[PDB]
Amino acid sequence: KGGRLLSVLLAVNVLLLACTLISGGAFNDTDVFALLTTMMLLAALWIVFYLLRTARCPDAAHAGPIWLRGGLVLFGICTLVMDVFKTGYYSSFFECQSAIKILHPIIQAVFVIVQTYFLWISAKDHTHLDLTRCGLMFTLATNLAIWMAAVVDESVHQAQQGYFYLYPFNIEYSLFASTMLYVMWKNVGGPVLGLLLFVVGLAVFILYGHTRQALVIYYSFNIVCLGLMTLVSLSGSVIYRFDRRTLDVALLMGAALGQYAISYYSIVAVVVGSPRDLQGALNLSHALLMIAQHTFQNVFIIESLHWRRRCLKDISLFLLLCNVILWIMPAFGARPHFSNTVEVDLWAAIVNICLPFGIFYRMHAVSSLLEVYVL
Amino acid sequence: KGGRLLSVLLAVNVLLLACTLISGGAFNDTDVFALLTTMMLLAALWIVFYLLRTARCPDAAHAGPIWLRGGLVLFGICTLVMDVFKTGYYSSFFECQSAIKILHPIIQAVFVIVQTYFLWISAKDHTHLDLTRCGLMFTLATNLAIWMAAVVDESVHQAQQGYFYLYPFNIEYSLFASTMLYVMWKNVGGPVLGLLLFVVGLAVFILYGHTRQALVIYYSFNIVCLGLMTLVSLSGSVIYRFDRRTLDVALLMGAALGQYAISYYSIVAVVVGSPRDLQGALNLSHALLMIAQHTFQNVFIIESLHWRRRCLKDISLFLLLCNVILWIMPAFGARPHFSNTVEVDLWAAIVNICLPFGIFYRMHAVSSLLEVYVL
Repeated sequence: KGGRLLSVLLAVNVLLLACTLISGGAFNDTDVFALLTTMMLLAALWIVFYLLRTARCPDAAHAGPIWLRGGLVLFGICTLVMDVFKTGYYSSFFECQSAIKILHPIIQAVFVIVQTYFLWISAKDHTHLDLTRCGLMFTLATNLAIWMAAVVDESVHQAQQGYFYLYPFNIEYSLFASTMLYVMWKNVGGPVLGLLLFVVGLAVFILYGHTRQALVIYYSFNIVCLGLMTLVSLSGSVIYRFDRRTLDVALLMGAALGQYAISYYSIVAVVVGSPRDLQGALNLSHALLMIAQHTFQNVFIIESLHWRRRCLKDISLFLLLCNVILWIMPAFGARPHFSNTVEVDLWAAIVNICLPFGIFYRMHAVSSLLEVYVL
Repeated sequence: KGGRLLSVLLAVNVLLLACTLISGGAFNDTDVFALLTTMMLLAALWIVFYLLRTARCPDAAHAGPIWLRGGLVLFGICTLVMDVFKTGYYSSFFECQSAIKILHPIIQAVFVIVQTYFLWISAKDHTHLDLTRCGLMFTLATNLAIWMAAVVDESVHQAQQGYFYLYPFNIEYSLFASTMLYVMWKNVGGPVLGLLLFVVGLAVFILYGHTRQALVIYYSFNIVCLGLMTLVSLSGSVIYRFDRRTLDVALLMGAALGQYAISYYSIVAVVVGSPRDLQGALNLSHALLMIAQHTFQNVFIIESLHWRRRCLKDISLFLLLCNVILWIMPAFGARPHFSNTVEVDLWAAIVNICLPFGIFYRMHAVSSLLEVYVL
């Protein structure tokens, strides 16, 4: 109402202007970086304004769980490293007069630091409601603009001193910061089975020209990973009948779209291509199990958030480490993986949009499972 | 909760499977039409099941305004004509054994008829909550799947007896049916200035190789069209200070994204191209006025839905016909219009996604303005 409604119009207009200019390169345009820098400083200038204006603010579950801030800080450090490498390679290829190109790393780092500190300190459950509402939503647009900026950049990344140390963790940072700003804007007025999966999950990462068996080892572990989660979550779904947070549900269901799309694109490619090798069947089973475990785990968490009881503790403990080993490969891995052969045929654009949502989903899942385990 | 939550997972899975298969042609795939037909019949089979199961239902502003059903029926008739032309040209080029190609028109027509009648009769503000919730959301997926099917089809339409009578009104039908199903799912448990614009708006449509003045006449009328709306809505915004529905706001703001994106893409193209002719300045002014009038009208409607008073009656009356003449050109016109020259350079894909939202926005606007005028 009023300023609250006006802020969204300001947010979408900044976003829509950015989104149009994000795809400037495909139109056959480096002016996007200048726009990206401009919104970063102004958002940062509001943050530093707020960091001293927060004294005026008569502040006051709702404060935001620890995992949010932890992931925020971690991915902020990752963005710091990313922009350090960026400015390093820019200074290595120092020739063009354009400065916005080298300013974007520095301004991005400054923005990351100030936003991280501000979100860390003020996430706890005021005054200047007109400016703050227009301030938080403007910062929301900046995170989404740089997110879609990075998505396009790595999508077209295919085809000297930076050693191509690309870190898509900035995308994960933008989503983590966006939800943290969202919640603040809303209040303006024997489980040892998972342990064995840690070693084998890391061993294949250490292990990974590839052999036919190497694909099987990677897929078989993944298949038995989701296959176990498909039935323990189903086991958790049937035991809840014995013992019978809007944004949490939206984030859980919403982030699941990332894994749904890649799996659905995988099964479509598998059936259309109709391969005869075991690789196609492995892909089909892996994607189907991914979708099934995602749906069942989502239902389990949604129902949960609304001796004997130790049974549900073990599976939640089991899925806790099982999810973590499922997050290592996306966070640290290769998007054009050898696992997908018929899908890459390049589909990296689909992977870039989708994988961070799965990474986002994993962090929400483990925190939710930990939340009900201690309860 | 429970079946209500399970339905959305069913809806998105059908949608996501469809969305992946919607873009099958670009992957270098007519199996999408078979999938489109399959979900249509099953959704239709639920409708005819519901049309006799509604007797069991103990039914009971919330019933849905008249404009929704009216647009639904109109665009359903348009879809009937479209599929009639489709099956006609298919029977004209009758050679391939594939039947799904010719079945899709007939099944689409049957689905349109049954869905139109069902939405017309049961939109009024039960039993079988498990099936109905999974039924409405399944129908929601079918409308969105065919919407994105049509969007891609006309996007790639560029480059004998059907005479290419393409009717994008099916897209408008899908959005109209989707919101009608959405609201049902939520409740499971001197203004003569506009008159002059009618003639000039139709005259240019009758008038429209083109001349330089022809572009000016088309743009000047559009500029003075929005320019008047930019200040009367502003006039309506300042008089509301003298005299000081969630889904309505979302639809109004959400449908505005269509006109925002094309205008924002226009201004980006205008400034980047930097043309010297009056055409570029006309485009820039037209798009800026579009964005400004959209924002101001949205704010005016949002505030409104929450002698002397005759002043706001006239402007709402003025915008009533002013919006209508602004809906004729998108509903009946050419997407690669001569107005955009630097933008087409082909950007028809952007136009196809965006214009129906403006058409949707216009219908919501006129109904809302009529709603407050009678009040």
